Amino acid sequence: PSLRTQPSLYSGPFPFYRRPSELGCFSLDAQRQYHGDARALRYYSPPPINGPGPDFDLRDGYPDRYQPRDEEVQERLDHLLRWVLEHRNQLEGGPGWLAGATVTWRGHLTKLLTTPYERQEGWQLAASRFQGTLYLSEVETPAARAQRLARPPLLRELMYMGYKFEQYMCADKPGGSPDPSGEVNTNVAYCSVLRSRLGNHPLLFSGEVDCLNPQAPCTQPPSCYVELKTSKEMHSPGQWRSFYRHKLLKWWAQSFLPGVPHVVAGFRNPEGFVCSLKTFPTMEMFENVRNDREGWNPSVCMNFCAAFLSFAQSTVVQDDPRLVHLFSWEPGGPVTVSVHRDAPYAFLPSWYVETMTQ
Ligand SMILES: NC(=O)C1=CN([C@@H]2O[C@H](COP(=O)(O)OP(=O)(O)OC[C@H]3O[C@@H](n4cnc5c(N)ncnc54)[C@H](O)[C@@H]3OP(=O)(O)O)[C@@H](O)[C@H]2O)C=CC1
Ligand SMILES: [Ca+2]
Repeated sequence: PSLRTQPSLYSGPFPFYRRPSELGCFSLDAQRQYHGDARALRYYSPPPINGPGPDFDLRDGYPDRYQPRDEEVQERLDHLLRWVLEHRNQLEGGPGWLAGATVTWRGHLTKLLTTPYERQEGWQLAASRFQGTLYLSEVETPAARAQRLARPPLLRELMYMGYKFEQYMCADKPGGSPDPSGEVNTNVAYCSVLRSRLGNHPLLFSGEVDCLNPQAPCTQPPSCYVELKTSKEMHSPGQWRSFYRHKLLKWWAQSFLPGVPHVVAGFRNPEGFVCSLKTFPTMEMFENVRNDREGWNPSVCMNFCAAFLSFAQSTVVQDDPRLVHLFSWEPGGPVTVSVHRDAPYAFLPSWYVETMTQ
C-alpha cells in the first residue's frame, strides 16, 4: 500500500474546499502555558503612510533579547487536544461531526499540500483513529532532527529576524504602537481553530496567526487576519521568478488553508534591514505562476492532499488511540506506511483519551 506524489497524477479540476470558519482560538504565554482565550493576539500596525519608508533593523536584540522556544519539548497535538476537550460538546456541525473529522495542525496540512513539488525535505506523519476521528501528528525525521541540532548560526538568526519583523509590525492593542525595545519570546503564540472540509473530508485544525488587522473592512476572522513574512530583497526578474516558484507556493499553502487573505512581506537587505514592504493577497498568489512551465498549481496541491486524506482514512481502519500508522515520505518516492503500537510513536495522551471515553 503506497501513494504516489507526482504532480501529473493530480492536475485535474480544483476540488471542493469549504470556506474555513473559526471555531475558536487559544494562546500560549511566555512560559508556554495554555490559555483558552485571545490574550496573545496582536494587531497589525504598519509604519505611518506619511512617514519614512521602513528601515526595520531585524538584528536589533539578537541574541540578548531573544527567548527561544525549547524545541526539544515534543508537544505534538497536545494544545489542540486541550481546546477540543474544552469544546467537545459545543462543537459545530451537529451530532457526531467530530467523529467523521480529521484533526491536525495547519502546518501538517501545508506539508501535504506542497509535497508534489517538494525536492528536499521529506516527512513522517503519525495517524491514530479514536472514536471515529482521525488524528494526524508530525514525527520529526532523523535528518530533520540532525539538521535541527546542527542549525547554522545564520538560520538561527534568520528565524529570530522573522519574529523580530512581527514585533516592528504589530501592537498589543488595536491602533496601539509597536514596541521594538521588547523581548522576542517564541513561546508566545496566538492560534486560530478552524473548521473546513476538503473533498468529502471534514477538517478541524489550528494554526498560529500573526495578527488581526483592525483596518480590514471585514472584521470576522479569519478574514481580518494577516500573515507576516520576511524574505531577501530581490533585484533581477530571475530572482523574482525563483521567489514566485518556490517561496510563494509555501506562503500560499500556509495561508490558503485557514482563509488568511493577505501576506505582508518585509524584504530585507544583506545588512539585516527591512527597507520595503509588499502585500500579497493569498487568492492572487497563483497569478504569478499561472502560465509558467515551472510553476506550481493549487489544484495539484489540493488534489494530492485530498488523495492523501482518502489514503489515510482507508488505511487506518482500527479504532485505537494506542495504535499508529506512520506515513513516511521522501522526495522522488511514494508515501509508504508502517504500523506501530504504544511508545514512542503513540501520541494521544491518556488525559485526552480517558476524558473523551467518559
Ligand atoms: N513537526 C512539529 O513538531 C510541528 C509543530 N507545530 C506546533 O503546533 C502549533 C501550530 O502551528 P502551525 O500548524 O501554525 O505551524 P506552521 O504553519 O508550521 O508555522 C506557523 C508559524 O508558527 C511558528 N512556528 C512553528 N513551528 C515552530 C518551531 N518549531 N519553532 C519556532 N517557531 C515555530 C512560526 O512563527 C511560523 O511562522 P513562519 O511560517 O513565518 O516561520 C504551534 O504551537 C507549533 O509550535 C506545528 C507544525 C509542526
Ligand atoms: Ca509569520
